[PDB]
Amino acid sequence: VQPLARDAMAYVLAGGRGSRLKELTDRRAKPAVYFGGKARIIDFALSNALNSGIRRIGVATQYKAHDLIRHLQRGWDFFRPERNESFDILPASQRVSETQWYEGTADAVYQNIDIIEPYAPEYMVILAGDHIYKMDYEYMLQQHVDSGADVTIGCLEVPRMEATGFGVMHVNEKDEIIDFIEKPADPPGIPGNEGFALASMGIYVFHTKFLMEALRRDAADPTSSRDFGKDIIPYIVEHGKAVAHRFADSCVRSDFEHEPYWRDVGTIDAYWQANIDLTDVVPDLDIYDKSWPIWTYAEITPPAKFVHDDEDRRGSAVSSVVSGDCIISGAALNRSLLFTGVRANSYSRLENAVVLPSVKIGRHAQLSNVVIDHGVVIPEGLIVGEDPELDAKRFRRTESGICLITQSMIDKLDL
Amino acid sequence: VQPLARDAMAYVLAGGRGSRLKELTDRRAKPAVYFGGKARIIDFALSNALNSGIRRIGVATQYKAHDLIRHLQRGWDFFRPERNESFDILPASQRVSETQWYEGTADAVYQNIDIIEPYAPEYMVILAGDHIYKMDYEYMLQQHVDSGADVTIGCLEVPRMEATGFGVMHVNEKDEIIDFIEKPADPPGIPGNEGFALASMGIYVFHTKFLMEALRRDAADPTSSRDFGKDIIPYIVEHGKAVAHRFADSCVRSDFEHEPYWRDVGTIDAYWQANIDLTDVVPDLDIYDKSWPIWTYAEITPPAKFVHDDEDRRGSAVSSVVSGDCIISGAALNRSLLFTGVRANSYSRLENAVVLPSVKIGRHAQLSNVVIDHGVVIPEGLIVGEDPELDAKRFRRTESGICLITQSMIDKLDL
Amino acid sequence: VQPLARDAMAYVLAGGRGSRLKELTDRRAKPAVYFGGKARIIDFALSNALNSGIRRIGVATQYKAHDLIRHLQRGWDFFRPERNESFDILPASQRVSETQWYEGTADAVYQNIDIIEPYAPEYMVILAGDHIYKMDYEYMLQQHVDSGADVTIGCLEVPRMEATGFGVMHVNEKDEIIDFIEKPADPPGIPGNEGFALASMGIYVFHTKFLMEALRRDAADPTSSRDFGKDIIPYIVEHGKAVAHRFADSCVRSDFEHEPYWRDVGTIDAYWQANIDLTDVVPDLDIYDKSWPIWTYAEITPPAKFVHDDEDRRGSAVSSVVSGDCIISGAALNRSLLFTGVRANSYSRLENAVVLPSVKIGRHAQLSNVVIDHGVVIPEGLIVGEDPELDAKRFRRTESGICLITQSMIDKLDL
Amino acid sequence: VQPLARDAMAYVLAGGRGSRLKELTDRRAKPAVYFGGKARIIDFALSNALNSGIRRIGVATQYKAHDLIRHLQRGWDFFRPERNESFDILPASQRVSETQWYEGTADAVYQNIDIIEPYAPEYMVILAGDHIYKMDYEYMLQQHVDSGADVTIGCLEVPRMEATGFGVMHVNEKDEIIDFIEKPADPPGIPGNEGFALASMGIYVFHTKFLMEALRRDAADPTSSRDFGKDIIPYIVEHGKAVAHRFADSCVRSDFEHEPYWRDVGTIDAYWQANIDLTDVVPDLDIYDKSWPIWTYAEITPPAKFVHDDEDRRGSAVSSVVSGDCIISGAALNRSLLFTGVRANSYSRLENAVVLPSVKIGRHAQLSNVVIDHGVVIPEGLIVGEDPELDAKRFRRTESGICLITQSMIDKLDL
Repeated sequence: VQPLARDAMAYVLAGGRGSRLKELTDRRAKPAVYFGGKARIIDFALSNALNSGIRRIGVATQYKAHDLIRHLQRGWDFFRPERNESFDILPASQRVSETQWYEGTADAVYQNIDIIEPYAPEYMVILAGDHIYKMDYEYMLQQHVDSGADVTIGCLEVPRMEATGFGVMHVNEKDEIIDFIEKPADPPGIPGNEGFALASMGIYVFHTKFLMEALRRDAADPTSSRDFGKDIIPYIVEHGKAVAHRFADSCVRSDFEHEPYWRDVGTIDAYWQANIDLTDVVPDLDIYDKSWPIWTYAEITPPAKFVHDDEDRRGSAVSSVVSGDCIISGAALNRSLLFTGVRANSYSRLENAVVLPSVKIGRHAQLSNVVIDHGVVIPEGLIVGEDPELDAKRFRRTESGICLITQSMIDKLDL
Repeated sequence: VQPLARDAMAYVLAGGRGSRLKELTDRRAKPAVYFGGKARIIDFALSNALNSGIRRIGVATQYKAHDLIRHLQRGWDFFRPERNESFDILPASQRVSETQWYEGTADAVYQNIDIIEPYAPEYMVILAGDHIYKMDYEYMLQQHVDSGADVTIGCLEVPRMEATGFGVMHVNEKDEIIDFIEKPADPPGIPGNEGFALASMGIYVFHTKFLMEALRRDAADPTSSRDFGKDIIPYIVEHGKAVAHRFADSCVRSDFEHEPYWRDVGTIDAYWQANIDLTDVVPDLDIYDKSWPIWTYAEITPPAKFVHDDEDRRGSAVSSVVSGDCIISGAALNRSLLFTGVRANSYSRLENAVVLPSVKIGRHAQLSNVVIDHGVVIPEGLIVGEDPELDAKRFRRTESGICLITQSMIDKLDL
Repeated sequence: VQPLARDAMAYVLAGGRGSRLKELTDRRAKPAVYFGGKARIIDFALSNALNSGIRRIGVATQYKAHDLIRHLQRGWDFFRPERNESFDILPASQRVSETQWYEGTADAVYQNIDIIEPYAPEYMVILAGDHIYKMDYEYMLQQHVDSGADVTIGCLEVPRMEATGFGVMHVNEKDEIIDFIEKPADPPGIPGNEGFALASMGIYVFHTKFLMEALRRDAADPTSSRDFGKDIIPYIVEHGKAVAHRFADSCVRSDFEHEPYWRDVGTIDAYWQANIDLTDVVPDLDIYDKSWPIWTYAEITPPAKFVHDDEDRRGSAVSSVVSGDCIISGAALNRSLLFTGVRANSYSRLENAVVLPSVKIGRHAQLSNVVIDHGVVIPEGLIVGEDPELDAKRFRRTESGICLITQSMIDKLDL
Repeated sequence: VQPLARDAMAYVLAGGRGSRLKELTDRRAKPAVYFGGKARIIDFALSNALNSGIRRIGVATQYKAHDLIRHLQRGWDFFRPERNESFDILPASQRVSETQWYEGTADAVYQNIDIIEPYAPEYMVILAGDHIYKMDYEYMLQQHVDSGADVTIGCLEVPRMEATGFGVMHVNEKDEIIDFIEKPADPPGIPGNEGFALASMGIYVFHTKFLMEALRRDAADPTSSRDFGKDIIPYIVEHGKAVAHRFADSCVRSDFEHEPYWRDVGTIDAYWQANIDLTDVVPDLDIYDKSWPIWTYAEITPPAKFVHDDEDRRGSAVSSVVSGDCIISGAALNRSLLFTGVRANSYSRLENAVVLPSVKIGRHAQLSNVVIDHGVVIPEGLIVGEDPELDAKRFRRTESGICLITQSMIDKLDL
């Protein structure tokens, strides 16, 4: 009768460096990266835990975490322990530690068992903090207890050619994991649906007591790189019972989302695409869904403003999404996403632009196919997107032609 | 040495019905009317008290107060008594009286004395809750203390011809009030500067013990209409000492505000004018000023979205202010201010439009010079601002061509 | 799979005057009556709904409810609509109704249908807000959906002689209600257990749309006194399907509670008894339980302090419960419960005393078997509990010897 | 005109080890040590800034301050940047720096200049976060700007023999500092009263721009140990102007505090004494003063409970302070201070005991003249305070007879 989320703790691995996002993550961990206009990536998993009814959340942090920790401290500040709610921020440090960082994703939980055991949750819900997706974890929890599994693993149903870039679960007709393979050149297909392979999401459910014993034996193992995907999980698939849970079963799909939505935004192109796709008439991700809302940190902000309408300048946005506290003053916006605080000045033009918070666009600048980092001041008259070899020498530029622009890159300019 | 605001409490009168605002205040008192894109009228006085350092606030309410009380409960909820802050909502009901409503502005303070005296503030700052202005009440506090006045009155400096519609304080050369005239045909000028008269703002400062003793005499006097402006203050001007405080000395002007800003928005024209002027390139009210911020009730909302760009339709805003959670779908906005949550659909057009929260504009509608009430659903193809005689018959149309449109007006059409 | 409480709105009936509490409810509704040392009575129903996972709460109050509304504003202020939470305070008022009073328990919901319908909850959980008990409403929701009932009713299983003051359900083989009798002088008994009767808790579960329709039918019928127990429920017992849910199946019992706990505290004796029993070594109600906590309004308070220890006076408490902000200054406390903020001075003695917040006990006063109302100042040397005839003349005194003491009574006296 | 606290940023140095508190700070920084029954030491300085009107607070901690940072996250969480409030937690780390450690008190501010300067405060109020005192910083701000000093230094007026442990400021008739000597064996006195000497409170006021330039002067000097007391303060007395502000002018004294109160509880003796003194009839520190309240992290806790009263046992507290969620089960308490959550079981005795949160006293245990660490479980029948030689063998014992007891010592115990 009782929901099992009542007795579960969500534990979010938020130590991801996000290496292939390059300078976008030079001073932030990937879970702290802005997404979608107002939120950060970490907010999806946290909101899934919230919307699912989980009232104890732990977040393990690591690489360049001040920015993530501060966002966590003020967006996620409303859990009250007297109501059996908790939100613990757990950066690798010198606690019982006194040895720098976490040795791996399993160590990120092991080091904080002293936090978990007093709460005594019945179930642990391990989550990757660096993906955008909406999911109701109570489905996973019921499957796990109904199946008698030692671990239940969330998996996407992906066409097997696309599955080559994934950790792939080899499943029988009972959906038991009979093998796990890192990045198979030929991914094992699902029995009876061999065009698709199951791609591990990095979402794991255990009984808390089993997991604590498993972490402890892993910690005593010198062989171990102290990682779920490489050490913990392969052990269970061999000598224990590992079961696959299908994202399509638990994904929360608004009526305006044509398929289960999940994005890794692991490269600059992917990050640009997922943000820019929110400018579509019918986006893949419905940021207007009220049924499974995404909480994040937000401030009371003034509204967006458009000024100037003369022969030579008009402030306007077309096929764009514009956040609060944006002043579009004689600037022409097309197919662009502006986060909070942006200032675009007269005669500047933006096309195919992902513009992070508090950016300033100087007069006469013209930019196409760009990601502009937080707080960048674009100088007057700057042109991006016209000359590929000039843009490549000045900025981080993808093969497909997207330019990521940081303040340090601007600072090095006078051509 | 100590700032006097520590020992002051603000008392806001928010029973004002907004009569000449007509259907706009049929379902909500004037202080609860929306202004500027996000806030409500009452948030200005409240934010003034907060920014000036006043830690105790009471608000007297009366006429259709549910919206007002719901706004105060949800937005002004962060005061903690252990920190010697308080925020009291004081409607009229079955208190220590128990039958009817408040008898007047002074009665609205006298009925709730049992709440004031336990706080024992040294100063009462009496404020009207139905005007838009920014004021640092610390200046008025120290003038009252240093003047020995029984009451210090906030007064606007106004060219005499426009002072004919105000309560006007006839003042001497020490700025002491020697008479008070309700709407003088030829308002007495300021001595030595006879082009200007002093218009009462309805802002009154007292020592608390004097105010209580004065409120009790008024309550005893069965001939009193139980009002500040017409009973109490006319007595102190005669037998006591009343001193005027000039708005210009304490007004908080942004760098981008060309003069002290104060608006009553008492008419549909004044209300339309004050909102629409926020679409100016240089507005008189700088709503982006961060040095004296206006607090209000706000929720996390999605950003604003502009969509469709073909030969028949383009979603976009020009010379316009658009709040969050607005979707401009193939609609063309110009010189318009949209509060939060508006949906404007394909082929619709808005010009000189003040659009309150949650409005839906049907496809192909075209509206010019309008105030659209909260929640109104505009039917497909509706035209306003083309035929004055038809517009006047369907809705409330001002002397100047502004149409106020309410849901009940929309229900009556189709005949 | 999904918890039923996700789709429910708890609607708390908090209009009840509790007239048999006499002077205890003269200046506050019964749901605002303090209980247990910190909380108020309404806090149990509200905490039950919170702990059961219901995210939408409405509370119906009267207009004699300034105390109750202030408590809900300050204490139940942490719901955010963006997270699909809502807390609605619904007093009887002139919203779109003109009249300022609710006709009865059914009308208290009918008048606010315009609030419930936009939320569109799948289920309504109607609760009486004037009882002390702990209950997991998810059980009742699951029974209501699986039984197909038109209304499920929460029922205490009690000996039939004590069922004589309740509304009682006669019920068949499968716990379906075949008849409802109001205070039967000889109540019907359960099949296979005709020694016990099922007495109505005033807790009702409906499918939301059924309830709205039934609430509309009832508002039309002028025979109806506008009540759930008198009108709505008996209607459906006859014409529809009513099923009883037994409190023993969903009561939340701490390990230190020997049976399911529900109390009415409808008489002064019962109120006194329920509070004083908390000073037992093993109380019936475990207020130290963390698994089902009671949320309330609380402030940071200084600790309790006991002072003086000479031949004449000792400040200490024996077999007693003492709250924060309490100074027991040379006073002797035995089997007494002190709410927050009490001051008891030298040579005073309290025994069997339920002492509400902010009470002051003057020196040399001696009080026995009393309930002392909020804020009462006891004069030095007052004796209560030694002279039955004189206590009776001077205070509210029960048949059992408990004296209720209000400030009104204290003032009336020199003898 | 305006209070100067509006333009001030309080900057709290909270890195101190508190080494001569020994095992009491083995895993907590000194500012995070509990004091008074509920608050922690850092809360006083923080509350001073809040009650003084300062709205921007910075707190420098030394990296692995997990208990301190968690305290600030949960307790000091109510500052909203949209209202120009800010509360920043700044641990020594690697964001724009990389040193892993703050090289001194000056370096603790220097490293976070990039946080301070965007706020553009006009004044900096540098505070030591490891002392217990109540002070209104507005008085010190007025004097700093009225006197034109470069630095203004808070100082206590103390007898010279007791000043030998402090940084001492030699004064003149104008209270201008002529020299600063660290720990003078024979301290200079003050003109007109040479029985006393000015001891540095470690509180400094600067004009923000002077301080920034000063911090940049210091960093570029390899001679400097990057310390406020060692380097920057003496620099200015010699070359610039430094002026003494005397605590007695700005200390916030209750009606019941017989002299300005300040403790640095640097020893175990001092810590014990300052806490046990709150058990007095007339304590030096009035923890019941509601006019300069101490804000802290707190939860809704159950009341305190005293149970059992036969000839074998009696649970009671005499001349003691007992916090919430304390259960005194058949335990004898006298002149003891109990923090929240303490459980004392039958036949146990506490005397001259300072008992930190969540301690469990086993049955038959009898402890005298102790400080018991957070969360310690006292074994059944343990005796402390009867054998000085044995107690010294098992615990940390001061010369004066005070035993400090941690769980580690308890675990090492057979005899």
